[PDB]
Amino acid sequence: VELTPQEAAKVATTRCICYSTTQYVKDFLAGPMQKVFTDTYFVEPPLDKDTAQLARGYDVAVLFVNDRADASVIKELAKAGVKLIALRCAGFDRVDLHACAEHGVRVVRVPTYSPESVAEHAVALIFALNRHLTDAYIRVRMGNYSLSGLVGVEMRHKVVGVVGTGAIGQQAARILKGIGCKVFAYDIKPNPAVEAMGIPYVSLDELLAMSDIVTLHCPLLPSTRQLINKESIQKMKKGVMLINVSRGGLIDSAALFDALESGQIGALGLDVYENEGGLFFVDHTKFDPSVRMQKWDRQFRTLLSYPQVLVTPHTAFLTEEALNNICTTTIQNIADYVLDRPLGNE
Amino acid sequence: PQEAAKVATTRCICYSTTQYVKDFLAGPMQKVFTDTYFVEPPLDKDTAQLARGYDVAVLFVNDRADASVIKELAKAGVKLIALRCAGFDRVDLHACAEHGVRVVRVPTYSPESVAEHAVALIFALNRHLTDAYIRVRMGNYSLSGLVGVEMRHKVVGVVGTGAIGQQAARILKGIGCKVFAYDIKPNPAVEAMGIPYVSLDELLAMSDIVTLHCPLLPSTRQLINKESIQKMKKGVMLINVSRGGLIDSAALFDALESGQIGALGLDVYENEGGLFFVDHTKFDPSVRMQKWDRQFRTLLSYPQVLVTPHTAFLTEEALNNICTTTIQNIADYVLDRPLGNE
Amino acid sequence: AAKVATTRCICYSTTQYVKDFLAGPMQKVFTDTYFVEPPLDKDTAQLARGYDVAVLFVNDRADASVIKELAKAGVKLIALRCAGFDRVDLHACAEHGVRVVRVPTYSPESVAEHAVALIFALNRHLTDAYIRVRMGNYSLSGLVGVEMRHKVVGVVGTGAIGQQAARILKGIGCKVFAYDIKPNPAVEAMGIPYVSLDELLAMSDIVTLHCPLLPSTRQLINKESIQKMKKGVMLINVSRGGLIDSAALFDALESGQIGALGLDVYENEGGLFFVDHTKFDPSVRMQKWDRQFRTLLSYPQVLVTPHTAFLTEEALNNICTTTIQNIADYVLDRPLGN
Amino acid sequence: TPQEAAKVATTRCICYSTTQYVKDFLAGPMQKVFTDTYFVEPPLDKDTAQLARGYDVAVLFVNDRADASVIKELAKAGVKLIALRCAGFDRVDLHACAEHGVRVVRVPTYSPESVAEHAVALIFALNRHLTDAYIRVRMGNYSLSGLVGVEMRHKVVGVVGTGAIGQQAARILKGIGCKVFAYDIKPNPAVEAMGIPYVSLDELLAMSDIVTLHCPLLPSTRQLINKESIQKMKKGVMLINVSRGGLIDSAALFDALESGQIGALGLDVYENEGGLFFVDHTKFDPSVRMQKWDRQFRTLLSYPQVLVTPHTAFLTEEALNNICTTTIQNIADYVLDRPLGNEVKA
Ligand SMILES: NC(=O)c1ccc[n+]([C@@H]2O[C@H](COP(=O)([O-])OP(=O)(O)OC[C@H]3O[C@@H](n4cnc5c(N)ncnc54)[C@H](O)[C@@H]3O)[C@@H](O)[C@H]2O)c1
Ligand SMILES: NC(=O)c1ccc[n+]([C@@H]2O[C@H](COP(=O)([O-])OP(=O)(O)OC[C@H]3O[C@@H](n4cnc5c(N)ncnc54)[C@H](O)[C@@H]3O)[C@@H](O)[C@H]2O)c1
Ligand SMILES: NC(=O)c1ccc[n+]([C@@H]2O[C@H](COP(=O)([O-])OP(=O)(O)OC[C@H]3O[C@@H](n4cnc5c(N)ncnc54)[C@H](O)[C@@H]3O)[C@@H](O)[C@H]2O)c1
Ligand SMILES: NC(=O)c1ccc[n+]([C@@H]2O[C@H](COP(=O)([O-])OP(=O)(O)OC[C@H]3O[C@@H](n4cnc5c(N)ncnc54)[C@H](O)[C@@H]3O)[C@@H](O)[C@H]2O)c1
Repeated sequence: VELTPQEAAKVATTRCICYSTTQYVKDFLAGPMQKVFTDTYFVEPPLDKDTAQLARGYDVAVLFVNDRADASVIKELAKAGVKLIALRCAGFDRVDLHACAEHGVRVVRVPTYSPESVAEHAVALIFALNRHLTDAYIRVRMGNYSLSGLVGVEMRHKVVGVVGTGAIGQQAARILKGIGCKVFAYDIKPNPAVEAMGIPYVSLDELLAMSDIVTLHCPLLPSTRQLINKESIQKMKKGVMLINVSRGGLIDSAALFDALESGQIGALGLDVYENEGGLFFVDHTKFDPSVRMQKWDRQFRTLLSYPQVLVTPHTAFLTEEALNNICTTTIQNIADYVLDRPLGNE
Repeated sequence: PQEAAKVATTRCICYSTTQYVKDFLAGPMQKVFTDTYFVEPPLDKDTAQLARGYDVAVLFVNDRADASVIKELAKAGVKLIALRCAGFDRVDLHACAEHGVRVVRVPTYSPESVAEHAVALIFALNRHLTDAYIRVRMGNYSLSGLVGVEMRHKVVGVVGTGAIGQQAARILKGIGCKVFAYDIKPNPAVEAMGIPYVSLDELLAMSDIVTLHCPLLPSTRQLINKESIQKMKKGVMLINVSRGGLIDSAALFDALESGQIGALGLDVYENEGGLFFVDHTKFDPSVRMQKWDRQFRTLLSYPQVLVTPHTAFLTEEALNNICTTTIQNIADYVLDRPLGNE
Repeated sequence: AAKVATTRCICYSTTQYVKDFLAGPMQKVFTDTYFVEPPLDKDTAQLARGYDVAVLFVNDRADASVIKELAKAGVKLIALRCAGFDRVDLHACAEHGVRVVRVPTYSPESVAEHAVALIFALNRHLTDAYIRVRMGNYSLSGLVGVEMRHKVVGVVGTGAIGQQAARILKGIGCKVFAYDIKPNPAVEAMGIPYVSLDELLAMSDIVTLHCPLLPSTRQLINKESIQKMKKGVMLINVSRGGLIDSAALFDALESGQIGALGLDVYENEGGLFFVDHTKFDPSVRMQKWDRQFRTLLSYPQVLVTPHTAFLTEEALNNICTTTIQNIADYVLDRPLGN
Repeated sequence: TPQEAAKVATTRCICYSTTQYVKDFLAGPMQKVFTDTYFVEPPLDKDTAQLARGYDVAVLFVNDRADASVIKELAKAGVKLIALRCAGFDRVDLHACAEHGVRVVRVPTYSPESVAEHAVALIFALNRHLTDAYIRVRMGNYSLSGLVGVEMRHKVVGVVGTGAIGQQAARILKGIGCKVFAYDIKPNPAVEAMGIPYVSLDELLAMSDIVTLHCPLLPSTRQLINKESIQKMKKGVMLINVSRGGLIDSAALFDALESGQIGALGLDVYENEGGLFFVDHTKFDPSVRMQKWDRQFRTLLSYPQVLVTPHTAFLTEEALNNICTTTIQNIADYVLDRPLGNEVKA
């Protein structure tokens, strides 16, 4: 269940190439990998058809959500010699699995980030929004120390709907219960851990009607898609703070502006937005504005305009503790592959 | 009783009425008092004659009084000062004593507000919410150096366990932290949560996060200094939502740069006189240079520093308490009831 | 000569800068001068009770209701620290015996140099650079700028300010062209050609609007004329928001048809400009929220200043001294002209 | 040049520090001339020099390392030519290149208009408080205080140094309508023909509303601006420096800023730029940022009347074109065995 011991010499002969190695990937990943693998190539640019020829000679490609593997790039990784792709994340969506089947490449993945990391990020948003912390930081940096219109709100007895009670939502429910909020939950299947905290399960319509704060933790499924829309928003409680760290597909962004301007939605925290492909995990600040105009998302940039909206760039999973897990699971995954163990993260 | 008809005839003026003071306060006051004068500018000698017919002056922290303004406020006729805050410190009770002017005030903010704000600072710093917000607004959606930290199993020292420290201890335990406390007197609501009381030195040595809730006393002045900081745990997040006097600000720069203090949240800074509760951006820079605080401005420069402008008390709920305590304060004064607030 | 000194003046909308430039010179003349921080409406007009002259600004509105309360308050004169009388009615003033005076021109170098400052800031991405550097991003991408030296610049409108804009731009080294119904001989003596608007729109790298707002000029820049411009054009409007049809800006920004935009003015400034909306709760800000304006501020190649083109030591001085002379002339029964 | 183009095309070129702007201005032109061109995003090290294996010419920038040790590894990689996409050779070791057979070529001049227009840019922005204005408008503060600006038309402007760049600064500023005065050890006949008088340094400092530094950094010009000379200036003076950080003693700035002696400061440059400029430090954890933290620079950025750009005065479409075409011509001449002339050597 641990060490190698010297089967590690075999693991060490594995040659790993890692795409999209940005500063944080260097910080958490590069160090642990070179302790195990003798040869590891860290490529800063993402993975495409032009940087896939970079992988010639390597056995395994380490990838992230922003890296592309569709049918064209899988063919040149297979011809490069890499027979395993390991994701440092749990998203496999952007990889083509039908292409991997033809080319013999096996893909392994990290199914779980540490659930406290994500749950605590949702809670961070609530606190920031309640206390208008981003507003105040900026004003104070400019040298505006006046109090208007920074007046905030107490969380202590507020009613909190937790939508979806899986691993992360459970953590959200625990934390929000501990802050002292009155917590309610909705899920298709009740979580006994949540019930044992004394948080009642109610129907979704009831949860939307009674909540000061609603936090989305459910997965994105056809049944959950645009859970928040023009209709369900009119069912919520006027002034509601809506938090989403799960999936952008859970919210229909078009409906948000009217709801915000009517005061129907009083506040919005988001770690996610419905179309993030090409948008997130990119610093667009580095491109000339004429080039930024090519992929420009106007309704997103408009959304960012509101003082009661707060958006982070998909950092809810991004934590020392979560990265450590991602790293050790990616490495255990490399080893299981090379040592012929059953993978299970495939 | 219809003593409210006696109460209603009370004439009230409030200084330093900014937008937020209008919102929470003016509405509730005119429900009670028939004649109510709201002055946007603060309290001085030149705006004390604005108080010439009124019975009671409602005041704030950044306002005065001097020993002397009690007199033309007195000759204005106001024998009562009603504070919308808990500081009477900046007014002298010795000048008011001579002029028959009585001092009343709101001694308590709802302590969850203050405690929850300290928790807000901790969360914001852990997750780089201010860095993240600004980048996202510019169109930088990249991840480096937004990497945060989990709070769940971290060790948190609460320094001072009075009303606000109690809520802070309570909240941080509910979140899952390992909470320790220091105070002269253990708070039994805190001991009943199974939070151990340890020595200040032990608490500084073990804490990942230290949050100061003690009052400013000679014993606690510059509690945090060059010496005590070296007693702490490398990388510590220090939070001060109480009094600027608890920290020796000069000592922060070396400690931030060595990594000894890993992050700092502040709702208070030691010299707030003339600094806080003013929007300095409305002044030409040459006028700003006159009161410029160089070490405060340097301090804002660090990415791991987060400073709010004394907003920890500032909440719907807390403003409500203040309002209703202030209105009860006016009423008790008028009806010759005992004040209890002074 | 000591008769003028006896004048009693109230000034509405006194913010900090109004204090700095104005109150000092005024109290050198008039013995009693009342400065009210809040603007002019119905309710703060009774503050003018007894005063003979009220000095006002653009954010102050005087319709029939606020005019009646000052009139019975006693003020027979309104003096503007600005050139707009638009928000006041002159027909109500006719009925209540109150006369309208104003400062009709700011120092045109101030206004023109501001248009030039906008061009320079956008060319060199100064706002981007400032903020990044404040954050500690000292990297070079995507701060790459543009030279102004040989660029083609259209000046639309040749009056006192456009003249200065033309002069400055020629001195910078640009190839300057102009459109106006009346050629300005000062502009022609600089060897700047007057051409038709279509020709100017087709050839300009930088187009800067200096014409007044007239029925002929309204939405001068619109969906159709924009397609007549040169792809990548930098558009500057320091005159009037009505000269531009704002709705049309977004597709054109996004198509690259307009490459950059500076604005000191926007078509709907009513209730919007000269207010710091950040002192309000967001639930209150949502009431006057201008979504297309907030969207517009979103673009990296857009730069908007809050109607500061006139706001200058020199221009504030002119405004002050013309205001003091307007008051004096009224009191002395001289012909106004303002 | 047809056959010479095929011979030039056979050149193998590697470029270090290829960030977005280098891809934009450089890569396109290079791939039209050289058949094989390698663009590496990280800067040059001892470790990234091993990337140059097989390559003929390394294209480098001011931020790239050639100290005595990396020249050793580039030599053995096979590169005989180093082309700087810049005019600074300060960081390359020419004593090491001499020993290892490596020749260094360079771009000695950017368009002097680009730089001169940048200083003028700073002047306008500060005069009109454009950075303050932009930020407030973005937050939704549309109020006028303390944004009040100043007219440039009749102001007295000292230009210090009248070379290619100072000459342009003088031309532009006279054109704006300023009364321009100049100082140089040697008068520039083009400046005199603009009708701009030459005065002593003390005379210019005493009379100027605006001082703009364009002289090179010399033992005579070292800390030209210091505690003493600053008290000779005119109270409220705006100081602009786009030339060299060494011209100003940064310690002296704070007292003068706070006393009002220096009324405003625009800078494209600062005294120790090494490891500081051309890096985005926001990509690092704050704890790593604390290692090189420059307390006095960060403090300087705190002032409302100070404006700092990150060495962008040369950074222009037009200037980069000069740089690209001169660099490609530098390569071609080398390949075609022509006399170089942009060669720096020891
Ligand atoms: N850092 C980030 O922003 C990031 C990255 C990747 C994933 N995520 C999010 O984390 C989520 C996983 O959270 P988890 O750990 O708690 O997973 P989980 O499996 O443990 O919990 C999911 C729960 O949702 C419930 N559910 C199923 N259908 C539903 C419906 N129609 N309505 C409501 N609830 C329903 C399930 O019963 C289950 O209890 C992902 O789905 C994704 O949303 C976030
Ligand atoms: N919005 C703001 O930022 C704001 C405004 C006003 C006041 N405050 C701060 O909040 C404080 C009040 O908090 P509170 O309501 O809980 O008051 P409190 O009286 O209930 O708590 C004070 C506790 O500190 C203890 N104490 C006394 N001497 C001590 C020592 N040497 N060391 C350690 N502990 C000691 C006391 O026994 C007491 O239990 C104020 O003193 C002020 O510092 C903040
Ligand atoms: N600080 C500010 O931002 C601010 C404040 C108030 C007014 N303004 C603007 O400044 C302007 C005043 O500038 P000015 O001193 O140069 O005015 P001006 O009267 O002296 O010149 C206006 C010129 O526009 C010309 N013109 C008339 N119809 C035209 C048309 N259809 N097309 C093109 N040109 C036409 C006129 O012939 C005239 O020569 C105001 O009209 C206003 O737009 C700016
Ligand atoms: N993007 C940037 O910010 C950037 C990049 C590279 C270089 N630069 C600057 O541009 C400079 C080159 O400018 P240039 O093209 O005009 O070269 P230049 O030779 O034509 O200008 C320098 C002038 O200063 C004069 N001079 C010499 N000693 C002097 C003294 N003691 N005092 C005053 N003046 C003196 C020289 O005679 C010369 O005329 C570089 O030295 C550098 O400072 C800026």
